[PDB]
Formats: sequence, structure tokens, C-alpha cells
Amino acid sequence: MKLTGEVALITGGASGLGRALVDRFVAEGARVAVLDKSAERLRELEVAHGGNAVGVVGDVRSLQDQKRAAERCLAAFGKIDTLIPNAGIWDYSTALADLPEDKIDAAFDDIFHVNVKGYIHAVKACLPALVSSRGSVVFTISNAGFYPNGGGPLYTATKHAVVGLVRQMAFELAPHVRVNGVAPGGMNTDLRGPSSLGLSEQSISSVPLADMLKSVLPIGRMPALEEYTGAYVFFATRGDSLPATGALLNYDGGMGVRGFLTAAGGADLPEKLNI
Amino acid sequence: MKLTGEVALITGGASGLGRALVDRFVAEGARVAVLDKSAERLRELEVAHGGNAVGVVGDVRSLQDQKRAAERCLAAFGKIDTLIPNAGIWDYSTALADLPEDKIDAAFDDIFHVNVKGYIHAVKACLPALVSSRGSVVFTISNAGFYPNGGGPLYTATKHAVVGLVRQMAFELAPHVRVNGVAPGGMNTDLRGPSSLGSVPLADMLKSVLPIGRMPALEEYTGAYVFFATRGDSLPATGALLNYDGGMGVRGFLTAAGGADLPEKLNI
Amino acid sequence: MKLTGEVALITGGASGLGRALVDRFVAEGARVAVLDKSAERLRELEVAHGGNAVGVVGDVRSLQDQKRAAERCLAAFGKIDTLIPNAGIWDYSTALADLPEDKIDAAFDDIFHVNVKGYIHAVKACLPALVSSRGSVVFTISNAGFYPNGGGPLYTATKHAVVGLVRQMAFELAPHVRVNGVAPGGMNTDLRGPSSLGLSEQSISSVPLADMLKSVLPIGRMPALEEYTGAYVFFATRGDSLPATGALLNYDGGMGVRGFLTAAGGADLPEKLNI
Amino acid sequence: MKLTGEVALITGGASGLGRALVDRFVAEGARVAVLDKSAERLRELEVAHGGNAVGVVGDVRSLQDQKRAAERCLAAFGKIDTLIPNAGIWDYSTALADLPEDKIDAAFDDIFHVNVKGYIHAVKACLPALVSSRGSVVFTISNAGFYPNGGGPLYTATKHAVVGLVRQMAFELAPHVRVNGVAPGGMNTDLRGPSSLGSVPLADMLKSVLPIGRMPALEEYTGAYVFFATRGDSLPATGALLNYDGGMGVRGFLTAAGGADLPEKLNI
Ligand SMILES: NC(=O)c1ccc[n+]([C@@H]2O[C@H](COP(=O)([O-])OP(=O)(O)OC[C@H]3O[C@@H](n4cnc5c(N)ncnc54)[C@H](O)[C@@H]3O)[C@@H](O)[C@H]2O)c1
Ligand SMILES: NC(=O)c1ccc[n+]([C@@H]2O[C@H](COP(=O)([O-])OP(=O)(O)OC[C@H]3O[C@@H](n4cnc5c(N)ncnc54)[C@H](O)[C@@H]3O)[C@@H](O)[C@H]2O)c1
Ligand SMILES: NC(=O)c1ccc[n+]([C@@H]2O[C@H](COP(=O)([O-])OP(=O)(O)OC[C@H]3O[C@@H](n4cnc5c(N)ncnc54)[C@H](O)[C@@H]3O)[C@@H](O)[C@H]2O)c1
Ligand SMILES: NC(=O)c1ccc[n+]([C@@H]2O[C@H](COP(=O)([O-])OP(=O)(O)OC[C@H]3O[C@@H](n4cnc5c(N)ncnc54)[C@H](O)[C@@H]3O)[C@@H](O)[C@H]2O)c1
Ligand SMILES: Oc1ccc(-c2ccc(O)cc2)cc1
Ligand SMILES: Oc1ccc(-c2ccc(O)cc2)cc1
Repeated sequence: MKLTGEVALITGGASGLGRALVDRFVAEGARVAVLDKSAERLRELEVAHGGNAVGVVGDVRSLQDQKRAAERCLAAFGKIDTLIPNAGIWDYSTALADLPEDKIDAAFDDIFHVNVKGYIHAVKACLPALVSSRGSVVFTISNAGFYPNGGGPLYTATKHAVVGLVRQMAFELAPHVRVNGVAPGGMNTDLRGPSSLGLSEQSISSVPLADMLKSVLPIGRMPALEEYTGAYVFFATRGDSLPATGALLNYDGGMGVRGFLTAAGGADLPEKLNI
Repeated sequence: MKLTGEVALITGGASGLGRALVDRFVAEGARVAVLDKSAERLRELEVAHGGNAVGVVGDVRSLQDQKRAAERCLAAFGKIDTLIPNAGIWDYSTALADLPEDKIDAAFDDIFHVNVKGYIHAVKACLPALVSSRGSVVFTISNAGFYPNGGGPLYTATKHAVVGLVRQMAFELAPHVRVNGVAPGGMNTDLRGPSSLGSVPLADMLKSVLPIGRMPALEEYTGAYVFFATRGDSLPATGALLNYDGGMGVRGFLTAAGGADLPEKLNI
Repeated sequence: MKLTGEVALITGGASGLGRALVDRFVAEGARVAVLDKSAERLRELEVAHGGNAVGVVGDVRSLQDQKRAAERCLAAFGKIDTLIPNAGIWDYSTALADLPEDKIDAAFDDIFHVNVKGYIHAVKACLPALVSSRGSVVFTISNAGFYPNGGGPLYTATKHAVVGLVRQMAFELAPHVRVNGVAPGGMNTDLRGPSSLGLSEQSISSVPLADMLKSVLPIGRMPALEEYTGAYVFFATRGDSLPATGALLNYDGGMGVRGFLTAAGGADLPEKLNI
Repeated sequence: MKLTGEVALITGGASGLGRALVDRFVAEGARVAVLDKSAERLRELEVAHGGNAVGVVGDVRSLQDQKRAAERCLAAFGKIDTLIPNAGIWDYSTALADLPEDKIDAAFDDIFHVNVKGYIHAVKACLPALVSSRGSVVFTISNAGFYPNGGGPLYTATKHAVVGLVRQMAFELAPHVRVNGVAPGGMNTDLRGPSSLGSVPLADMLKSVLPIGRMPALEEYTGAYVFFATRGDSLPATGALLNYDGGMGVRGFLTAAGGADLPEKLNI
């Protein structure tokens, strides 16, 4: 177990990637505080991991809620080693042309409050614990932080904003707190969109994400959620990532290195090389 | 004159770089519409340029104001060839640790609404005109869209967000509208910050910041925008990001420039 | 005319993009020294531009030849304002698996000597003139300097190497000489490959470059050579590019911002927006 | 132990980071083959690890030597799961102006042959084994693959060239072999330079260089490579570039770190 004795706070950890990370982190011997708006899912996760996980109901948009999360983590586990600001919503790749004039202001505020302000508030709230533990922050970005067509303008802009948070916060929190980014690409989660665009009851598992990506990913297949948790384990292992700050790990199946006419260049290698 | 007959719409054009841009674009034979909140400075640019500039008083955060600018530019000039969303506000380089808890949510909204939303609204308002003209968008970014310590988390995130608008809108508006970013940096102008808030002068730290070893006048940053506005010269460019900041991203560890002693080394 | 009184030295200016740049620069009122191995093409270009262009026969791999070029430019025109190191050869996207063991060492040396060493030698040779004129260097890179599948390992590695030259030289030559990169994407030129791979008598005009790129470029069409000369004009205009050093202009039709399932996202905008 | 049963081939593994990597990989339950020119240090690592390491004396510039390493690793261990091309030489940060005209062509060949060609040959030699194992390549890059002043033009260009090998080989070897780069930086080891050639200690300039404010031991850079070698943890990653350099790319203008006074600010 790589993370014995470590304590993480994960925002958005009641489902999706956040939950997989909760499960993974605990299995690696970490204790985990989760901040999330789903009270139901938070309790299921507490009973799933008796004594190694504590859920706090709150909204990542509220600094006070974030502070409560940090307080609760401190109260239960005595420190915070790794903050993983992870809660997010999608825009379902709604193009600028397709954003209605009378909804765009509301949609902007929703997606940016959650995706960017929620990350700032998480760090703000945990800053005393992180300086104390000489800890780290690992932000969940996305391939939409680097390339287009992973989201419309709003989502792509929020995830690029998060890259800026990686950079600025690695600077500001240095030398005491390390700040890095994992940018995963394509995950069968329960990811929602803004109620403003009528997408708040729409989950990404309901989209054929895996099949759209089949001929877009050089690796050929969209990885399972468990397969995305390793990068975070890595950044959360103190002895393994000490030199890392300002690091951005593109963790998306090769989206930035796909070819022009096909995703991959080496379909024929096995036969070409005779086994 | 390289922009004869072209029409530009510039947000934040009543002062600073935006005003340098208006002036340069007018001198290149373009006709310019300007959306800015400052009535006095809009009038001031209007008298400067006669009928070659039109000012519209409004707020970049307002999609309606952005539509009025668009409509005004079309009424005045018949088309919009190049849109320069440029208005932005700074955060004074206020560190996260230094953002007061009772100020932070308001600061966030103010700087994102102006710096990111006002860019989104400009494009949205101008989209019919830009597609009709097979036009261009050129976003004013900043060094803070690429490296830290050019503002606080709020400003740095806003400018990274506009890099994201470059990339996404280049994709979405292709093949008809070209979308690119200029990332200015060596500057020295009163970039205002939010009412909810309130650093070392650039001159005081120049050799730690700019390999070019000097502080360009505002006039010297308008060329990149003219280039992107010039259809004959920038046709291949979409999704491009022009770091325009005196070499901030390629500065040395001990001093910005690596070649102070080249003249002595080469005897000249 | 934007470049009246300016003097440029362009390596590889006897054909392709280099020649278009020679033509463009002269039409903008510049004087141009060209270093190139084709004596024939260099004379055609001298007579094309009587008094505004001077050709020097030489090999970009030879520092001494490069120095002669610089000497000749000085002798004819009195200064050097802008160096454009531009000469290059392709590898025809020959995959690592397809590089024969007994040719790879030779192919490496050929492509790297021309593409990287030729650029270093150009700058070295012109360095006294450039410091004297407070001039600039503008390197011809390629989309292969940023993304794969624009060349095999060799070519892609040489063009990434050139990005490193932009950065390191902008640093080293600061504050007296500015150093920037233009990275064009897809040009109907006479571009050759290494004799080692049997491609030295193979030109890129012989490849259906334009048609392969039709559904890869967000802009929809591969631009003509003339349409790529503007970026260089821009960097060569002193009053327009003074703040620029370390700049990399991706100038390739949108290759880095193409979508997953299609190159462009806005085919339908005209009808969608009602004109 | 996270690498139980896996086989690594590491070039440049008899000393520095490469030797740290060998040791770490062996401690994680991997078996390692090493290509290095230094016979003495290969023997030294061989006695250190018993049959868990095999050394092959050879030159990374030689494709035949790289094939012999590959062949030796297969004979010893039956497969190759992860290839770490790591051998590289420095240029002492010799500026272009300072490269002697009678030395420059030879220096160029020496540093490119080792730093770029030896990486190409490693992959070429190991390609059948890596495709057979659905394996990984992890190139040692450097901060000089991303920012200036980490070496001269020759070293900086070589390391930028390996970023290009990351991208191209990730494309070419997909979907079977994953290709990624680690870009180490905070280090302090005798990185040798060419015979044709011949700067400030890192310690002397640390606060201008590393936001992490310390100089990690070599042991502290092996984790990233273990990660990429761990099939259960890094399956999504191809074409990835991990800046592993103490924050060199996110350093401040006046000082590397922006938060020296956070403990006082937050009272702890
Ligand atoms: N799913 C994908 O395809 C994908 C790809 C790349 C990156 N991401 C990013 O991964 C991260 C995790 O999302 P996911 O895909 O696992 O979706 P998800 O909905 O399954 O998980 C998101 C979690 O965030 C919580 N949450 C949302 N808003 C909140 C708020 N205001 N306050 C408190 N909790 C809130 C939700 O309750 C949920 O438990 C997000 O940042 C998302 O942008 C997703
Ligand atoms: N000045 C620098 O140091 C620097 C460096 C890099 C990038 N930038 C960027 O340059 C761009 C403009 O800078 P500048 O030099 O013109 O700055 P400036 O502050 O001098 O001018 C900004 C203009 O925007 C207008 N404006 C501000 N808020 C507005 C609103 N809500 N609605 C309408 N108009 C509004 C102001 O009236 C003013 O005319 C901004 O995007 C800025 O972030 C500045
Ligand atoms: N053509 C494309 O698709 C494309 C795309 C992006 C970038 N580029 C780059 O554009 C630059 C110009 O090449 P081009 O496509 O116009 O090809 P080209 O062959 O038409 O032009 C190249 C010129 O370089 C000269 N040259 C080659 N080796 C030389 C040497 N050793 N010494 C002196 N002169 C030499 C040739 O004689 C020729 O005149 C190169 O750096 C190339 O890598 C080409
Ligand atoms: N040390 C630093 O300051 C630093 C920083 C960033 C990146 N790097 C990179 O780290 C990697 C290795 O560095 P290190 O710390 O191991 O350096 P090192 O010089 O201590 O070790 C290099 C190893 O490569 C071997 N080697 C050199 N040339 C060879 C050849 N032609 N054939 C076979 N073997 C050869 C040497 O024998 C030695 O074992 C290199 O790619 C280097 O450029 C180093
Ligand atoms: O955060 C996200 C959400 C959706 C995608 C996505 C990528 C490709 C695709 O075809 C559909 C969705 C990527 C990142
Ligand atoms: O320098 C070069 C050479 C060839 C391409 C190229 C790009 C796409 C393609 O389909 C074929 C060739 C790009 C840059």
C-alpha cells in the first residue's frame, strides 16, 4: 500500500472519478474526507469505507462549506496531506452558436463557479493544513484544458482556467505546498450539465462516450475509471513526487498525439515485426 | 496602409492598448467601432478620428451592449471584418492567501465576467457579421495566460481561460472565421482591478522579467493585431497563440537576457 | 511597402517557401541574400530581382559557407537585419519501424545536419551582423515541431529541436537580437528527402499533400505558398514586432485546434445564422 | 513492490539518475538490463543486485550495441516491459557565441548522436520486444526540453528533439506501446560533456531556479518512472510530458517561490 498514513480531501468524491479515487486511496491505506453535495452518496461511501472515509455535505461554491470540509478532515484524521479539487460539471459541448442569449449568463456563472471558483475555494480552505503538512494539491483538469472539442467554450475555458490555477498556485504556495494537475480524457461517470441549459438531470454515462472515442484515442479504448486513479496515487505519494510542482499530466489516451488520418500509427506493428 | 476598407470592432478601446489599437487600425485605413464604459474617452477618440471611429458606451459583461456595438458597427460601416475582444481588468497580483474571505466571491465574478464572459459575448454578438465577412477574432490575452506571477490566481486563471477560448472558437468557427490570440506583456499601463479588492513596478524588476531589456511603448504592440487583421498575410493562422511579452517565457534563471556581453565578445 | 531598407538573409531561398519569401521580401522593398546549394536556381532569382537579391552557392551544413553568405550580404547591402534560417529536408514520414537498420545512422546525420546544424551555423555566421543591426532571426519550423504525423521520428525530432533553438537563442541573444519561429503547415514546394532513404530526387509537390489535408485542416484548404509569407514580413518589420522574442507562431491551417470527429466545428454556421 | 515480474531496459544506467532508476526498479521487484559504456560501474551494479540486474557494456550511439542489450535482456529475463532511454551528455551550457568554429560540427554530432540518436536506436532495438509485451517507453528529457538556460543551444535542442520523439513515437507505436517523457530538473550530478568542448552551481542560484526551495536526492526522481512502468496505474498515458524539475517552468520573476511567508501569514 503506497499511501499508508496519508490523508486526502477530495471534492466531488461521491461519484464518478472522485469516488474511484476515494476507493483507490483507501485501498492504498489513505484516510479520505469528501466534500460533496449528494448526502446520500456520501453516506454510502462512509459505510463502504468504515473509519477511513468521512463525508461532508456542502457545495464547492461555498468557501464556508469548503472550510467545514477542512475542519472535519482535521477533526477526524488530524491533518490534510493531499487536496484533490475535483468537483465539476460539463456543458455537453454546447457550441457558442447554440448557447441561447437568455441563458448564457446563468450557464457561465454555474459552470465557472463550480469548475474554477470551487477549486480556488478548496485550496483557500485547506491552505493552513497543507502548509502545516508540507502537502500538495492535485487538480482534476481534463483534455478540455489543452485541446478543443472536449467541451463548448464554457467548459473548455473553465478547464484552461484550471491549468492557470496549477501554474499560479504552484508558484504562490511554493516552497511549502506542491501543486500539480492531472488531465484525464473520457470517463464513464455521472457528470452533469447546467440546469440553465436543461442538462442538470443529464449524466455523461447516458452518452456513447466510449464509442465516439474508439477511433480518436491512439490507445484504442476508453479506460475504465479505476485505470485513471493511479496518476493521483502517484502525486499523493510523498516520496515519489517531491520534485513535482507545476506539473501537468495529460492522461487521456493520447488525444494530443493522435494522427491526421488515423488516431494511431502502429496497428500493423505485430505482423510487421513478426510477433 | 494595410487595412484599407476593413472594419474592426475593439472592446476596451477607449484606453491603453485598446486605444493604441484603435489609433493604429485607423492609421492603416481601417474603420473602427469601439465598446467601452468610459463615455469621455470614447468621445475623445471620436473627435481624434472623425467618422473613421464610432464609440458605443456600454459594458462588456452585457450581451445586449455587445449586440448594440455590433449593430452600431454594421449601421456605421456595413460589416465587421476583425473583432478584437480586449477589455480586461487586473487583480493587482493579489495572492490567494491575501484575498479576503468576505471579498473573494465578488472579486471572482467581477474579473471573470469582464475578462472571460465579455470575450464570449463579443464573439456571440459579432458572430453573424464575422461569418458573413469570413472574418477574424483576435483575443487580447497576456503573459498571465501562460506563466505565473503576471497576476494572482483570479487574473491568471481568467487569461488561461482565454487561451481556451482561442482554441475552442478556432475549432467552432472554422472554416469561416479565424480565431487567434495575442499575448502582450512588456507593458506598463493602468490596468484597473475590482472594487472588491484594494506589487513591484516593472521598471524596478526589468532585468528579472524582460530579455528584450526595454519596455516597449503601447504603439509597439499593435503590429501583431494588424497582422491578424490582414487577410492577405494571416490566412493560414487559426488557433495561433503569439507570445508578445518581451521574452518572459524564455528568460534566464539568474538574469532575463543571456547576451549582455555579446558586443564585447564579437567586437562591435 | 513594409520592409523598405531592410536586408534579409534567407537560407534555402532558391525554391519552395524560401523563394516565395525572397519574392515577397523584395516586393516589400527589402534586399535579400540567399544561401542555397542550387546555383542554377540562385541565378534565376538574382535576375528575377536585379539588384535586390544576391545568391550565394553553398551548403547550410558548412559554417564556412554560411560565413561567406553573411560576408556577401554585408558586401552587397551593408548590413543584415533579419536572418531566416529556412533550408530543410523531409523524411517523408518514414516510420521508425520502416527505417532500415543499415541506413538510419546516415539518414539521421543528413536530416539533422541540414535541419538543425544548418540553423545553428546560419545564426553563428550572422551573429556579428545581427548584434550590429539589433536585428532578428526567424526560423522556419513546421507543424512537425509541435504535433506528430507531420514527419517520421527524424524530421519530427529535428523540428522540435528547432523549437529549442528558438527558446535558447532568444535567451542567449537577448537583449540585442530577437529570435522567433514560424511553424507553417503544408506547402506545395520542392521539398526533398535523404539520399540514404532513396528520397533525394523526390519532391513534395509529387505528393497529394493538399488533398490529404482537405479534411484535416480546420480552415478547409491548404494555402498557397504566397499566403505563408506574411508572418515572416511581420517578424521582419522592426516597428511591428519589437516586443516579440521567443515567439512561436503556429501557422498551419489550425492543425493544433482540429476536432475529434471533424477538423472544423462551424460548417453549418452560414445557414445556422441566416447569412 | 509495484513492479513484481516486470523487466526494464535502461540506457545510461550505470550512474546518476539511471543508476538511481536501476536500484529503485530492482527494489520494486523488477529485473533490469542496463546498457552503459562504463564496464566498472556495470559490474558494480551487477554485484549490488545479483541476478536481478544484467549489465551490457556498449555505446548508445551504436544500433548494434542497442540490439545486443535487447538480446541480452531477452536471454536473461524473457521479455522487455519498459524501456527507459536515459543516457545523455551535457554541453556545459556553452553559448553559441562561445562554441569555437573549429569545434562546433564535432560537438554537434557527439551530443545529437548520444542524446537523440541513442534514444531512436534504443526504441528501434527494443521494438519487437515492446510490441510483444504491450510495453512502455519512458524517455529521460530535462527542463532543457522546455525552457532555455538549462544548457546551450546544442543540449537544449537535443532535449527539445526528445519531446518530439515522445510525440511521434506515441503516435507510431500506438495502440500497443505507450510512450511518455519524464523531464527531470532539480538535480545535481556530473553530467559529462563532449571531448570537443572544455556555469554557476545550482546551490548558488537555487532561489532563482527552484520554487520547491530544495535540491531533491536522485532517489526522489525515480517515482515518475515507476509510475509509467506500472501498467495498472499509467494505462491512459501516452504522449505525456511530466515536468519533474522542482517548478522551474512556474517560477516567479523576482524569486522562484511566491510563498516564503505563508507560515507567518497563516500562523503555523
Ligand atoms: N467524465 C468525463 O468525461 C471527464 C473527463 C475529463 C475530466 N472530467 C472532470 O472530472 C471531474 C469529476 O467529474 P465526473 O466526471 O466524475 O462527474 P460526476 O458527476 O460523476 O462526479 C462529480 C461529482 O461532483 C459533485 N459536485 C458537483 N457539483 C458540486 C457542488 N457544487 N458542490 C459539491 N459537489 C459537487 C457531484 O455531486 C459528483 O459527486 C470534473 O472536474 C470533470 O470536469 C470529466
Ligand atoms: N497593461 C498591462 O500591463 C497588460 C499586460 C498584458 C495583457 N494586458 C491586457 O490588455 C488588455 C487591455 O489592457 P489595456 O492596456 O487596454 O488596459 P486599460 O485598463 O488601460 O484599458 C482597459 C479598457 O477596458 C475598458 N473596460 C474595462 N472594463 C470594462 C467593462 N466592464 N465594460 C466596458 N469596458 C470596460 C476600460 O474603460 C478601458 O478603456 C486587457 O485584456 C488586459 O488584461 C495588459
Ligand atoms: N513543404 C512542406 O510541406 C513544409 C511544411 C512545413 C515546414 N517546411 C519547412 O520549410 C522549409 C523550406 O523547405 P521547402 O518545403 O520550401 O522545400 P524546398 O526543397 O522547396 O526548399 C528547400 C530549399 O533548401 C535548399 N537546401 C536544402 N538543403 C540545403 C543545403 N544543405 N545547403 C543549402 N541549401 C539547401 C534547397 O536547395 C531548396 O532550395 C524547411 O525547413 C522545411 O522543413 C516544409
Ligand atoms: N543531471 C542533471 O543535472 C540532469 C537534469 C535534467 C536531465 N538530465 C538527463 O538525465 C539523463 C541521465 O543523467 P544522469 O544523471 O544519469 O547523468 P550521468 O552523466 O551521471 O550518467 C550518464 C550515464 O550515461 C552513460 N553514457 C554516457 N554516454 C554514453 C554512451 N555514448 N554510450 C553508453 N552509455 C553512455 C554514462 O556512462 C553514465 O552511466 C540524461 O539524459 C541527462 O541529459 C540530467
Ligand atoms: O471533461 C470531458 C468531457 C467530455 C470529453 C469528451 C471527449 C471526446 C468526445 O468525443 C466526447 C467527450 C472530454 C473531457
Ligand atoms: O514539414 C512538413 C511536411 C509535411 C507535412 C504534412 C502534414 C500533413 C500531411 O497529411 C502530410 C504532410 C507537414 C509538415
